[PDB]
Amino acid sequence: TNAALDDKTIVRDYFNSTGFDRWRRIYGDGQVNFVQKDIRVGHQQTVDSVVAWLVADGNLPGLLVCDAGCGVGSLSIPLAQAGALVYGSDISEKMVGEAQQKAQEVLAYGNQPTFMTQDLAQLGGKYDTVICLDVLIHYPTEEASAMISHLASLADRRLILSFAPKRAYQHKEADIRKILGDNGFSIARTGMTSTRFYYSRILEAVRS
Ligand SMILES: C[S@@+](CC[C@H](N)C(=O)[O-])C[C@H]1O[C@@H](n2cnc3c(N)ncnc32)[C@H](O)[C@@H]1O
Repeated sequence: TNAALDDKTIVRDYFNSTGFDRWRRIYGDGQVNFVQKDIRVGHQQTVDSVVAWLVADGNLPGLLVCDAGCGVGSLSIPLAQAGALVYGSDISEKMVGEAQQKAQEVLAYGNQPTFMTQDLAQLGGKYDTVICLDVLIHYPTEEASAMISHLASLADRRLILSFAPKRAYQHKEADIRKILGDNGFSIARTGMTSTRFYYSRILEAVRS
Protein backbone atom coordinates (compact mmCIF):
# COMPACT_ATOMS: atom_id res chain seq x y z
CA THR A 1 0.00 0.00 0.00
CA ASN A 2 1.37 3.41 -0.96
CA ALA A 3 1.94 6.20 1.56
CA ALA A 4 0.26 8.58 -0.86
CA LEU A 5 -1.91 8.58 -3.97
CA ASP A 6 -0.27 10.29 -6.95
CA ASP A 7 -1.15 13.93 -7.65
CA LYS A 8 -3.39 13.12 -10.62
CA THR A 9 -5.49 10.73 -8.53
CA ILE A 10 -5.86 13.27 -5.71
CA VAL A 11 -6.98 15.95 -8.16
CA ARG A 12 -9.27 13.57 -10.07
CA ASP A 13 -10.94 12.32 -6.88
CA TYR A 14 -11.42 15.90 -5.68
CA PHE A 15 -13.18 17.00 -8.87
CA ASN A 16 -15.24 13.80 -8.81
CA SER A 17 -16.38 14.57 -5.26
CA THR A 18 -16.76 17.79 -3.29
CA GLY A 19 -14.66 19.68 -5.84
CA PHE A 20 -17.30 19.01 -8.46
CA ASP A 21 -20.04 20.52 -6.32
CA ARG A 22 -17.99 23.59 -5.44
CA TRP A 23 -16.61 24.31 -8.91
CA ARG A 24 -19.86 23.60 -10.75
CA ARG A 25 -21.30 26.35 -8.55
CA ILE A 26 -18.40 28.77 -9.06
CA TYR A 27 -18.38 28.19 -12.83
CA GLY A 28 -22.18 28.18 -12.94
CA ASP A 29 -25.00 30.29 -11.52
CA GLY A 30 -26.39 30.87 -8.05
CA GLN A 31 -25.32 32.20 -4.67
CA VAL A 32 -21.63 32.19 -3.79
CA ASN A 33 -19.60 33.80 -1.01
CA PHE A 34 -17.61 36.93 -1.86
CA VAL A 35 -14.40 34.94 -2.33
CA GLN A 36 -16.07 32.47 -4.70
CA LYS A 37 -17.74 35.35 -6.54
CA ASP A 38 -14.35 36.97 -7.06
CA ILE A 39 -13.05 33.69 -8.50
CA ARG A 40 -16.11 33.36 -10.74
CA VAL A 41 -15.59 36.86 -12.15
CA GLY A 42 -11.83 36.46 -12.54
CA HIS A 43 -12.14 33.11 -14.27
CA GLN A 44 -14.77 34.54 -16.61
CA GLN A 45 -12.30 37.29 -17.53
CA THR A 46 -9.63 34.70 -18.35
CA VAL A 47 -12.06 32.77 -20.54
CA ASP A 48 -13.30 35.91 -22.29
CA SER A 49 -9.73 37.11 -22.92
CA VAL A 50 -8.80 33.84 -24.63
CA VAL A 51 -11.99 33.75 -26.70
CA ALA A 52 -11.28 37.35 -27.72
CA TRP A 53 -7.75 36.45 -28.87
CA LEU A 54 -9.03 33.61 -31.02
CA VAL A 55 -11.91 35.61 -32.47
CA ALA A 56 -9.54 38.47 -33.32
CA ASP A 57 -7.40 36.20 -35.51
CA GLY A 58 -10.32 35.73 -37.91
CA ASN A 59 -9.73 32.00 -38.44
CA LEU A 60 -11.71 30.49 -35.57
CA PRO A 61 -14.55 28.96 -37.63
CA GLY A 62 -13.46 25.41 -38.45
CA LEU A 63 -10.28 25.65 -36.38
CA LEU A 64 -9.23 22.45 -34.60
CA VAL A 65 -8.88 23.24 -30.91
CA CYS A 66 -7.94 21.00 -27.99
CA ASP A 67 -9.27 22.15 -24.60
CA ALA A 68 -7.24 20.10 -22.10
CA GLY A 69 -8.69 20.02 -18.59
CA CYS A 70 -11.89 21.56 -19.92
CA GLY A 71 -13.80 21.44 -16.63
CA VAL A 72 -17.50 22.15 -17.17
CA GLY A 73 -16.79 23.57 -20.63
CA SER A 74 -16.49 27.25 -19.71
CA LEU A 75 -14.10 27.78 -22.62
CA SER A 76 -15.15 24.89 -24.88
CA ILE A 77 -18.73 26.06 -25.29
CA PRO A 78 -18.09 29.68 -26.34
CA LEU A 79 -15.37 28.52 -28.76
CA ALA A 80 -17.83 26.07 -30.33
CA GLN A 81 -20.45 28.83 -30.46
CA ALA A 82 -17.92 30.86 -32.47
CA GLY A 83 -17.49 27.98 -34.92
CA ALA A 84 -14.39 26.18 -33.65
CA LEU A 85 -14.07 22.41 -33.83
CA VAL A 86 -13.49 21.82 -30.14
CA TYR A 87 -12.16 18.66 -28.51
CA GLY A 88 -12.49 19.04 -24.76
CA SER A 89 -11.18 16.57 -22.22
CA ASP A 90 -10.90 16.37 -18.45
CA ILE A 91 -9.58 13.81 -15.98
CA SER A 92 -12.83 14.09 -14.01
CA GLU A 93 -15.85 12.22 -15.37
CA LYS A 94 -18.16 14.41 -13.27
CA MET A 95 -16.81 17.63 -14.76
CA VAL A 96 -16.97 16.12 -18.27
CA GLY A 97 -20.55 14.99 -17.73
CA GLU A 98 -21.59 18.48 -16.69
CA ALA A 99 -19.80 20.00 -19.69
CA GLN A 100 -21.80 17.78 -22.03
CA GLN A 101 -25.04 18.61 -20.21
CA LYS A 102 -24.38 22.35 -20.43
CA ALA A 103 -23.38 22.01 -24.08
CA GLN A 104 -26.48 20.03 -25.08
CA GLU A 105 -28.73 22.55 -23.34
CA VAL A 106 -27.32 25.60 -25.09
CA LEU A 107 -26.04 24.21 -28.41
CA ALA A 108 -28.64 21.49 -29.08
CA TYR A 109 -27.65 19.71 -32.30
CA GLY A 110 -25.46 22.47 -33.69
CA ASN A 111 -21.69 22.74 -33.43
CA GLN A 112 -21.11 20.99 -30.10
CA PRO A 113 -17.68 20.38 -28.64
CA THR A 114 -16.66 16.74 -28.24
CA PHE A 115 -16.01 15.77 -24.60
CA MET A 116 -13.88 12.91 -23.29
CA THR A 117 -12.79 11.73 -19.86
CA GLN A 118 -9.01 11.47 -20.03
CA ASP A 119 -5.77 12.54 -18.36
CA LEU A 120 -4.29 15.22 -20.62
CA ALA A 121 -0.96 13.37 -20.57
CA GLN A 122 -2.67 10.55 -22.46
CA LEU A 123 -4.11 12.69 -25.26
CA GLY A 124 -3.10 11.93 -28.84
CA GLY A 125 -3.62 13.38 -32.30
CA LYS A 126 -2.76 16.82 -33.65
CA TYR A 127 -4.47 20.21 -33.32
CA ASP A 128 -3.86 23.71 -34.64
CA THR A 129 -4.36 25.14 -31.16
CA VAL A 130 -4.06 23.48 -27.76
CA ILE A 131 -5.38 25.29 -24.69
CA CYS A 132 -4.87 24.52 -21.00
CA LEU A 133 -6.40 27.06 -18.60
CA ASP A 134 -6.13 26.99 -14.80
CA VAL A 135 -5.06 23.34 -14.72
CA LEU A 136 -1.31 23.59 -14.12
CA ILE A 137 -2.04 25.18 -10.73
CA HIS A 138 -2.75 21.66 -9.43
CA TYR A 139 0.78 20.37 -10.09
CA PRO A 140 4.37 21.16 -9.03
CA THR A 141 6.68 22.69 -11.66
CA GLU A 142 8.42 19.39 -12.50
CA GLU A 143 5.12 17.70 -13.35
CA ALA A 144 3.79 20.84 -15.02
CA SER A 145 6.87 20.74 -17.25
CA ALA A 146 6.09 17.20 -18.41
CA MET A 147 2.46 18.20 -18.98
CA ILE A 148 3.41 21.25 -21.05
CA SER A 149 5.83 19.17 -23.12
CA HIS A 150 3.10 16.65 -23.88
CA LEU A 151 0.58 19.35 -24.78
CA ALA A 152 3.20 20.95 -27.02
CA SER A 153 3.53 17.67 -28.92
CA LEU A 154 -0.17 17.90 -29.78
CA ALA A 155 0.04 21.48 -31.04
CA ASP A 156 0.81 22.01 -34.72
CA ARG A 157 0.93 25.77 -34.28
CA ARG A 158 -0.23 27.20 -30.96
CA LEU A 159 -0.32 26.45 -27.24
CA ILE A 160 -2.18 28.70 -24.79
CA LEU A 161 -1.62 28.28 -21.05
CA SER A 162 -2.64 30.01 -17.85
CA PHE A 163 -1.07 29.67 -14.41
CA ALA A 164 -0.75 31.42 -11.07
CA PRO A 165 2.56 33.30 -11.19
CA LYS A 166 5.07 32.79 -8.38
CA ARG A 167 -2.90 21.56 -3.26
CA ALA A 168 -2.30 24.72 -5.31
CA TYR A 169 1.03 25.55 -6.94
CA GLN A 170 2.46 28.79 -8.29
CA HIS A 171 4.87 28.70 -11.22
CA LYS A 172 7.60 31.14 -12.17
CA GLU A 173 6.93 32.75 -15.54
CA ALA A 174 10.63 32.30 -16.30
CA ASP A 175 10.21 28.54 -15.79
CA ILE A 176 7.09 28.35 -17.97
CA ARG A 177 8.74 30.36 -20.76
CA LYS A 178 11.82 28.13 -20.57
CA ILE A 179 9.75 24.96 -20.90
CA LEU A 180 7.86 26.45 -23.85
CA GLY A 181 11.14 27.49 -25.46
CA ASP A 182 12.59 24.01 -24.96
CA ASN A 183 9.61 22.64 -26.89
CA GLY A 184 10.12 25.00 -29.82
CA PHE A 185 7.59 27.69 -28.94
CA SER A 186 7.99 31.46 -28.73
CA ILE A 187 5.71 33.79 -26.79
CA ALA A 188 3.19 35.88 -28.73
CA ARG A 189 0.30 37.55 -26.91
CA THR A 190 0.12 37.52 -23.12
CA GLY A 191 -2.51 38.49 -20.61
CA MET A 192 -3.14 38.79 -16.90
CA THR A 193 -6.26 38.48 -14.80
CA SER A 194 -5.88 40.07 -11.38
CA THR A 195 -8.67 40.18 -8.82
CA ARG A 196 -8.68 39.96 -5.03
CA PHE A 197 -8.56 36.16 -4.82
CA TYR A 198 -7.86 35.12 -8.41
CA TYR A 199 -4.59 35.52 -10.30
CA SER A 200 -4.06 34.05 -13.75
CA ARG A 201 -1.17 34.80 -16.09
CA ILE A 202 -2.00 33.88 -19.69
CA LEU A 203 0.60 33.03 -22.33
CA GLU A 204 0.03 32.45 -26.03
CA ALA A 205 2.87 30.36 -27.43
CA VAL A 206 3.43 29.84 -31.15
CA ARG A 207 5.62 27.22 -32.84
CA SER A 208 8.62 28.99 -34.37
C1 LIG B 1 -9.75 24.88 -12.02
S1 LIG B 1 -10.54 23.74 -13.19
C2 LIG B 1 -10.29 24.60 -14.77
C3 LIG B 1 -11.26 24.11 -15.84
C4 LIG B 1 -11.20 24.81 -17.20
N1 LIG B 1 -9.88 24.70 -17.82
C5 LIG B 1 -11.63 26.26 -17.09
O1 LIG B 1 -10.80 27.16 -17.02
O2 LIG B 1 -12.83 26.56 -17.07
C6 LIG B 1 -9.26 22.47 -13.29
C7 LIG B 1 -9.73 21.27 -14.10
O3 LIG B 1 -8.59 20.56 -14.55
C8 LIG B 1 -8.87 19.19 -14.48
N2 LIG B 1 -7.62 18.42 -14.43
C9 LIG B 1 -6.73 18.34 -13.39
N3 LIG B 1 -5.72 17.52 -13.76
C10 LIG B 1 -5.95 17.09 -15.01
C11 LIG B 1 -5.25 16.24 -15.86
N4 LIG B 1 -4.10 15.69 -15.46
N5 LIG B 1 -5.75 15.97 -17.12
C12 LIG B 1 -6.93 16.54 -17.53
N6 LIG B 1 -7.63 17.38 -16.68
C13 LIG B 1 -7.14 17.64 -15.45
C14 LIG B 1 -9.74 19.02 -13.25
O4 LIG B 1 -10.55 17.86 -13.32
C15 LIG B 1 -10.57 20.29 -13.29
O5 LIG B 1 -11.78 20.05 -13.97
